[PDB]
Amino acid sequence: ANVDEAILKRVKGWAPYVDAKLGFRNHWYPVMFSKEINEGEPKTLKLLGENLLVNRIDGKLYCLKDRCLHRGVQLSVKVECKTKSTITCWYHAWTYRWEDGVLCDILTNPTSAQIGRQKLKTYPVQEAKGCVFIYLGDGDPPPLARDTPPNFLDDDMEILGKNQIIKSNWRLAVENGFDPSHIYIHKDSILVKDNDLALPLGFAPGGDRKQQTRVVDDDVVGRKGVYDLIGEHGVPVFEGTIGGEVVREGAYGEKIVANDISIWLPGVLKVNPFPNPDMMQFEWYVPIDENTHYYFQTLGKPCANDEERKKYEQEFESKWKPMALEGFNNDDIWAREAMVDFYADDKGWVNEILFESDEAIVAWRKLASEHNQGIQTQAHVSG
Amino acid sequence: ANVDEAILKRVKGWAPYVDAKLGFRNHWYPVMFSKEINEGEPKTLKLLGENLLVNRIDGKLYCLKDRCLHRGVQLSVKVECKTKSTITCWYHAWTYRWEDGVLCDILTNPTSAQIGRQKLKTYPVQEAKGCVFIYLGDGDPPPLARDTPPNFLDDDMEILGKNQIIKSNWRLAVENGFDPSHIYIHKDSILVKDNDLALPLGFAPGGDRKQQTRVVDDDVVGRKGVYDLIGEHGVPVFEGTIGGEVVREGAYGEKIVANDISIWLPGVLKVNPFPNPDMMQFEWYVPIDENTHYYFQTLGKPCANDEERKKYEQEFESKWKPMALEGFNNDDIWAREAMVDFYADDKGWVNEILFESDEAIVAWRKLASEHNQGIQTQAHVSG
Amino acid sequence: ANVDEAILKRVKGWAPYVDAKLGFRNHWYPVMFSKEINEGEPKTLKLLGENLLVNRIDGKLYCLKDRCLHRGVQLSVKVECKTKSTITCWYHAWTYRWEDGVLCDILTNPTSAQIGRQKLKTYPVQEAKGCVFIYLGDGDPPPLARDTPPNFLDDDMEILGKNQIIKSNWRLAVENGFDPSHIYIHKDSILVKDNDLALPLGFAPGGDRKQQTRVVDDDVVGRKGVYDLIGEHGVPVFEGTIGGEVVREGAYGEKIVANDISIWLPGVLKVNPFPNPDMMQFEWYVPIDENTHYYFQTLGKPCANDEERKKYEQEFESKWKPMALEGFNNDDIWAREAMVDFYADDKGWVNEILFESDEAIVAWRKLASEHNQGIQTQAHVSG
Ligand SMILES: Nc1ccccc1-c1cccc(O)c1O
Ligand SMILES: Nc1ccccc1-c1cccc(O)c1O
Ligand SMILES: OO[C@]12CC=CC=C1c1ccccc1N2
Ligand code: FES
Ligand code: FES
Ligand code: FES
Ligand SMILES: [Fe+3]
Ligand SMILES: [Fe+3]
Ligand SMILES: [Mg+2]
Repeated sequence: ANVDEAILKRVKGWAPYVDAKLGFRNHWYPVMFSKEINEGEPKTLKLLGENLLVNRIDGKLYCLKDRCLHRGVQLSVKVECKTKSTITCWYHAWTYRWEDGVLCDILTNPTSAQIGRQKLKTYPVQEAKGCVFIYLGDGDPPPLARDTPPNFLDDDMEILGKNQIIKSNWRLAVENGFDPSHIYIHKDSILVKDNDLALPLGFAPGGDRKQQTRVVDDDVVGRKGVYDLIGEHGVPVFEGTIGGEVVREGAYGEKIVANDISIWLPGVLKVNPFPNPDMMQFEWYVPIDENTHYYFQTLGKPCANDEERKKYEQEFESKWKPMALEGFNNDDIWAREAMVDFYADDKGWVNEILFESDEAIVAWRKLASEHNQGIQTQAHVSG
Repeated sequence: ANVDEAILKRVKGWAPYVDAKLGFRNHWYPVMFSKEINEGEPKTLKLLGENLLVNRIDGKLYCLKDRCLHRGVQLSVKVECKTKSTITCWYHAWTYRWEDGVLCDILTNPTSAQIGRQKLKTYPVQEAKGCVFIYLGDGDPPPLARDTPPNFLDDDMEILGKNQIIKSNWRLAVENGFDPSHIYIHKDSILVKDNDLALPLGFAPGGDRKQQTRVVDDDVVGRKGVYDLIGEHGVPVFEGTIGGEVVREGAYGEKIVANDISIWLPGVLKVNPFPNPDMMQFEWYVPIDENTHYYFQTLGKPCANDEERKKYEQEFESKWKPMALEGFNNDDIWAREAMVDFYADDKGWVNEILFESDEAIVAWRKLASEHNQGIQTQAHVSG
Repeated sequence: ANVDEAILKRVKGWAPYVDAKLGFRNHWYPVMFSKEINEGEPKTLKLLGENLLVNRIDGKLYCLKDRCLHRGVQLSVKVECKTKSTITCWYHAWTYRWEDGVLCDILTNPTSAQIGRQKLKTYPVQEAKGCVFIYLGDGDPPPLARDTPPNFLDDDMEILGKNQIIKSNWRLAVENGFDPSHIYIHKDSILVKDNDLALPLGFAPGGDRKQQTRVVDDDVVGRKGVYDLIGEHGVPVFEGTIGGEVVREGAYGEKIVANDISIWLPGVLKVNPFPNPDMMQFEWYVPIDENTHYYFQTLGKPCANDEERKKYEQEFESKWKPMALEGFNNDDIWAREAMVDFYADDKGWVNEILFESDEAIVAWRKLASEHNQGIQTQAHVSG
């Protein structure tokens, strides 16, 4: 639907994924943090190419499509919430219910036959771990848990994060994240030196192709992901060589991190432990449009008591956010951006030359092609 | 010619109008005020996607296409008017007559076989009511009166206004203008308060459909337009309700305005009376390109003599311009801009959901579709 | 390939030239000066649409395509030259030899089957007269002399130059350069006045179409060019008329310049003498992309010894660069830019109306169409 049929034919083994330029419909996605949206103060945003309005009403979140049924203007241009339960289009005063999208009133024509007989599209919203998730799909939504990595929703897991808009397609973000050899870019990181991480330059793989990854299609709440097991049989590269001469060494720190690395639909990486042995990193690459994503970073630490919680809050702000979420991950941002040109025309998917450590990436592409819950197209974006 | 055939065959009610992205060829359009162009001071502008040069020579206006026949440069990059009767291309000095566009000389080669054997496109130009009209069309022009709203050319009707370039397709401007229910956007206008206007929110129509409008396809000078009769038999709305509760009230002033609204080919709106009961508004939405229009506003007031004309002028500069043409219509500007996205891919025309107040707009689309004097295409712009 | 057949079929005689939007493959092009590329300090540039990296290693220049075979990033985003012989991609550390482009190492997996089995595209590079030439082509290069104008490579010819990026297609630049009537744009030039150059407004051509130019294909190094001979038997215009009336005069002067004007593949103009009787100007219009070129300007002066070289350089910096290469040729830059719109949709090639002195340009279009060594296409750029 999205990509020239010529290219799609050439990537048969994961063509649904190459097509999913705008992301995967019928999944939950994080778009902002709970505390960024107050009572009665609506926010606009674009998710999988659709402009959305989110409002907090009696503590509860609601999401309407930010496009009037009449002449297709964004309501956010001028928000007129004249009652608690409604929003009034600034243009001809079509008035919709936040709860169900129902065109309940037209102030400029009380007697109109459209009234009660049209519905602005709505999307479920759920708040969890101080994160706002929207189900960008059709019908009654599945549990949040299906579209979140293992442990994100654990009772004791405290979640702190950061969100920004990055100018690359979401998939370039995903693949960079789940790429075992890309850790080469992080070799001069501030986190690596100052927090004494053990970090190889990469891995010389071992075993058959089936031992590189473990596909998880078999989760009890219905998660779909791929674990990267290149470390299992692989030999870490700590002395990098050219013509058999050593020209670069990995970092020989004492702290062991990134034991498990996994990628889950709809596109969320989990690295454990990271950036410290007492934490995990959960990060989403959410489609905004074909060129843009929210980089939705979260750090998780199990906490029992408030003093634990408040201590973590403080470590997050003084160490982890600036030294890890920025320090470390800023290189991931540049790397994503640097792939834009080669994949901009959709030709990159066929002219790329992969090598052994990309097995993980390929397993993700296959996984994503088979278990996605729909492909967002221009038809979803338009009408 | 301009819009995907797939889109056109799904707007069979008014397909030529949806195709008329660059506007309609073979009509007169206003592009500036007489006073804005002095003797021997050529001005460049773009009309229906064509770059034009206008000049005033011995008080009379002339118009040439601003594109040399030779290497297609705009003459206006460096205007060389070396005799009153001619313009000389800065590049290789092909020299053309203003009056007929004939290539009469070439300074770089006076023996060229091209001399007297080529002609640069000219367009008729005529001034009326201190407005400059160009006949962007072919062959002999009709009277100007055909393409102007009734009373605009009355001998006592004094015209003053303002012109600006607005980034929306000309049709978005037109429909907004002739939209009985968009009046809602003006409810907190300073004009409405300080000039004490009887402006409602909107209307509940009365009776037949054919009855909401009056099509004028039968005007003696060949005018073609639609009058809005929504509230000849239709009840106007002053108290806007949601779930029975009044949430908004219209305008409570003593002056009755906008008793007759009409839209005329090629795209000019008459609002009578407005913004005061002794005035009319005549405003054009002139296609510059696919994305842009001149918003050529005028106010007309009958004046007996130049004394009453001075008073009107004072009242215009001091009151009506800042309060009406800016204050009031500034809202019309950002409303047009708000429809751009939805209509940009030509998909807005199939995906819009209209209601009863838009009976007027649909009649216009059909009027325009039947009675236009031609569709401007890229073929006219280029070749 | 690059241009629609609807157009190419209407320019028989020079359709390959019209197709050569990105320029001609399998020629040498100047891109920068020797002084600008230092030992161990690579630079990126785009030539014929392709991003390239140039390095100086043991004084010798090398050129690699600036696009990793792996995920198609530019290496130049973050240059890692870890030995004198190699460059290492910053992303996953694929390591390429400069000399032959072979993938000789990968620091992230030194056991990859990819090693020794892949080759990054290289191009030959060669320096002459302080200028850096890249052979943007396949296989083994011809001598550089084929792609330089005559006398440029002469033992005694001191070359001093200037280079900048200009926003027009390269062909618009060439055509303006070699256009015998374009001199009209130089009539108010400070160089013409202050150096008292004899400069007609143009030439009334002298007799036979077949003899306004001389094609050269027999040259000892296989150079391919056209000489403009309009001035051989042409009558100069010093008194330009409109309706018999003298409206502009040419520039009388002692100094006879530009009696020898030639254009050469791949796109280099020689004007001799210029801007003084004992100098000449060689200038290239080097395609960067469809919209953009390097305007690579040089002045040549036979210098017998160092006193001559040093006083030439004094003259260049104080006089010839600001008055000639900047003052005079600034008008050529605007002339090129003014033709962009007409040729941008490829329709200018069919809609242009030529006159007698354009014979020179047509001779060049046919020469170029006959003797170029390949058309650069999008598939050379991408894959
Ligand atoms: N993928 C990783 C492998 C080893 C160590 C750290 C990471 C990692 C963690 C968070 C974000 C990233 O982009 C990473 O590469
Ligand atoms: N082509 C020329 C003809 C007469 C005088 C000067 C020139 C000339 C020399 C160098 C660069 C240019 O653009 C010129 O027009
Ligand atoms: O949008 O504004 C106009 C156009 C310009 C001035 C005043 C207008 C007006 C008044 C009453 C009904 C519809 C209307 N359209
Ligand atoms: S555009 Fe929202 S009511 Fe008309
Ligand atoms: S472009 Fe106008 S005379 Fe050549
Ligand atoms: S993109 Fe260069 S080594 Fe991977
Ligand atoms: Fe990373
Ligand atoms: Fe020139
Ligand atoms: Mg002189």
